[PDB]
Amino acid sequence: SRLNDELLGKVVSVVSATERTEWYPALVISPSCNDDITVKKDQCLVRSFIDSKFYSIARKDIKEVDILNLPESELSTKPGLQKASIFLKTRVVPDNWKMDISEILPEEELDPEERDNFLQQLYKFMEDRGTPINKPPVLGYKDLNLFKLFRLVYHQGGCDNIDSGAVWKQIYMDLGIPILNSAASYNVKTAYRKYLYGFEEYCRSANIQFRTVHHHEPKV
Repeated sequence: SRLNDELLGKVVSVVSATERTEWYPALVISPSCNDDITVKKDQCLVRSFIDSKFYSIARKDIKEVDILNLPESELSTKPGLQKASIFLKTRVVPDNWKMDISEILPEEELDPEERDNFLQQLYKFMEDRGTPINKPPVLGYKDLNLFKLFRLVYHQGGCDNIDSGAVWKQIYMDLGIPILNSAASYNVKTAYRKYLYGFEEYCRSANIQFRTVHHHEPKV
């Protein structure tokens, strides 16, 4: 856990639990993204590039703190390791960390592709963590625009930087919900904590960023 902090966001090589000679590539992420797994000292929370699942691992199972300089023969028959190498170099999130946009189910979003990317990653993350999104989330008796909420909270400094119910009330208004009662502030805070806070912690510690939220590519 101080070990977790030292290795945060690294793509690492993990000894397999079922075969002491095999290994798998994994991404070190914040324990704050998963409430259902506990992480002690000299343990790390990782997400597997093989099965997309989360595991708490001890220092003895960290074969390498990186996947650098591996031989071409190693990658030739290891699609998980190819995907992990792409993640390290260019931050392309693997397909198996994404849910199909159809299994989840653009006029206002400036980057509707990035919005879909965001949603596919959030839904797969939520499933793999064990808090899957079964019903379309709702806020103010209307489907919740998850990407927009994420953006609004980011521009306020992230969930943990929000110190006022009045900030949350204005986020609720900035979502375009037309009727505000006295519970609006508490309702959007609670909805954020339920659907997005874990994903915020995960993406930040994973070094995953979205266009039109974290950065801008005007000439793309």
